[PDB]
Amino acid sequence: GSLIERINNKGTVTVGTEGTYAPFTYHDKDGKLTGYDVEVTRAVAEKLGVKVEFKETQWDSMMAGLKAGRFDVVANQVGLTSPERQATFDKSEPYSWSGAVLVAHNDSNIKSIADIKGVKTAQSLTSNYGEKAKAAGAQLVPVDGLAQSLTLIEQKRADATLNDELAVLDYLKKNPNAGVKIVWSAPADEKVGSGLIVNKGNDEAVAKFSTAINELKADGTLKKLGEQFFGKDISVQ
Repeated sequence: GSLIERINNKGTVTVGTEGTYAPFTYHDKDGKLTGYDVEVTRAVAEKLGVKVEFKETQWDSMMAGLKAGRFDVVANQVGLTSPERQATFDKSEPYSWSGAVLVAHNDSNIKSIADIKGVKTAQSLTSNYGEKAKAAGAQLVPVDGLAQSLTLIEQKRADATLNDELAVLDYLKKNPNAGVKIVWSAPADEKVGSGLIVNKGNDEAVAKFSTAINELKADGTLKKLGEQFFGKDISVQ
């Protein structure tokens, strides 16, 4: 039947997801499809009493796939920030929130984006966080990426780096040796929220997904899933 009918009649919902992007949607070492985004969707499905089937495809196919009706829903860290994409898709209540954070040495007293004006700040010169550092008046120290940026902070050849909350938390959880720490996080209004994406004209279906999401937010489940994949609740804006 239609999506809302299948949701209401304990039917089957199809979800597009990449399966090649840890810790969001990936194959664990036994082969199981898991990750933050897959596990949220499994718990949402369980709230609505619906069965879920994941359809694994790469990003560019995922979206055309959704629009073309190859699945009902897409789950893949999609914030849908572009006004142009908002005219073609609807997004549920977000089940996770990410934004810029500031990382410095364990010995550091930096606190804000103001504290790095003129400071040595490790970034890739052509990355979106490079532009942010340079805009904030930082002295850029060139690296290729996150691991190299923290190596430099460890060696004291840079004092700070700007990057994404969830990339950083994922790195610090796998590398607890770090010796570095988040000293600032963008406030709520600077954060981007990821949600289940569906085609236009499914308002009743989205409301249900949102409602299930909020249910999972309040009964503790999203907090359990954030702690498992990131060491933190990532469900709060």
